[PDB]
Amino acid sequence: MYEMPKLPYANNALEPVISQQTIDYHYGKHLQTYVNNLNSLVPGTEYEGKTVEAIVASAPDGAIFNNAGQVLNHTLYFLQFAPKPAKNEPAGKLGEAIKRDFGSFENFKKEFNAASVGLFGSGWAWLSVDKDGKLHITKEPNGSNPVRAGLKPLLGFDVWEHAYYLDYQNRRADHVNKLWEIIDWDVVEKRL
Amino acid sequence: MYEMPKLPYANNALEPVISQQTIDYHYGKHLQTYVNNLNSLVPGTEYEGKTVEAIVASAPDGAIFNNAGQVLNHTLYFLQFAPKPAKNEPAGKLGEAIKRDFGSFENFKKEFNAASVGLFGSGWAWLSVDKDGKLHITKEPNGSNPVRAGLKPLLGFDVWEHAYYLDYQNRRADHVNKLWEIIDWDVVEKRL
Ligand SMILES: [Fe+3]
Ligand SMILES: [Fe+3]
Repeated sequence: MYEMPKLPYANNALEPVISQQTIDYHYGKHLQTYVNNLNSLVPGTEYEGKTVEAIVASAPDGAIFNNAGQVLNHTLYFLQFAPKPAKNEPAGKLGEAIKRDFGSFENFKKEFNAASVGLFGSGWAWLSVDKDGKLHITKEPNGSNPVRAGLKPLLGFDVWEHAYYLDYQNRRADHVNKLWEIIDWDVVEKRL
Repeated sequence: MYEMPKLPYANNALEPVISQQTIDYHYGKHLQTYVNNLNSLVPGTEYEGKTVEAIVASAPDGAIFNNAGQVLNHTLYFLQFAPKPAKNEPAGKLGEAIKRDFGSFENFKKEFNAASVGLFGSGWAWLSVDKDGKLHITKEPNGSNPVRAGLKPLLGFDVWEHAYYLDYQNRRADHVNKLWEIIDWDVVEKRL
């Protein structure tokens, strides 16, 4: 019932920022496994027939949450990138909210990089919006996603080692610095 | 105060099970960073003058515990391996305790592999002994180590992706299966 999300670009199209090798493993093996696992774990449970978002919003810690969170996180992650983005910062309401909540986009980038690099272990740095329009940076452990806390996820950096280890090894910060160049802000803006 | 532990073998000596590349990054970069961080974080705190082990036993969750736990974990990890072990299973008191508590060494291996593969995200599978001589398998998240719970750690498998990603990518189970052939049971026995 859960299917792989189609990439809007070729597996090597994010080069030189993310290698084809990383996309091949990260999308083709890790995300495939999360989808496979979710399909294996939901039969016989009331989570069968639920969207990944509904599961992430409701399930306690466990294998189903872990895999549904990872399916949601990776879907949002791969689909927020483009080979050659038209713009390299957000405009519109998101641009305005970033100014309001972080002072400037440049300062948001600093804070978001810091959260990404500071997360100990596996997880995700997320920029989300709450139901009243305020932005939040969160460190989501392991497979967690801000939907659990009732936030709407906008931009997610995967800092599981598999996201970067083939390209950057231990140098997480060097990886995170490069991601800005491939963010499709048109997609991110429309998550508000 | 905190120094890198001397490796008892050359960086390529665990080949073909663990590559030189993995030792170069895992020991030379990851463990170096954890030791560096502990040296940066501990001066001027209640932890100054304490051994790594004492810190792991006493510190609450936070950056000091994360780094001290990882120093302890990795120290025990590297020192429990040898290029060409004389035997491939424990004898003596350890051998007897494994039979007692797990039925056989083969069943211990099955349970330990299962704990290793089942740990979601970053962490460690640990075999430890309690005050009564009973053995336990624990899944320690992130930088945790059984010393916190007053258990004495005997054998630890690192299932952070950096431990295996360069050699096995996503195939953690295939990595864990190979570790058994480089365990130095002479060292592990003397931990009991
Ligand atoms: Fe990932
Ligand atoms: Fe490690």
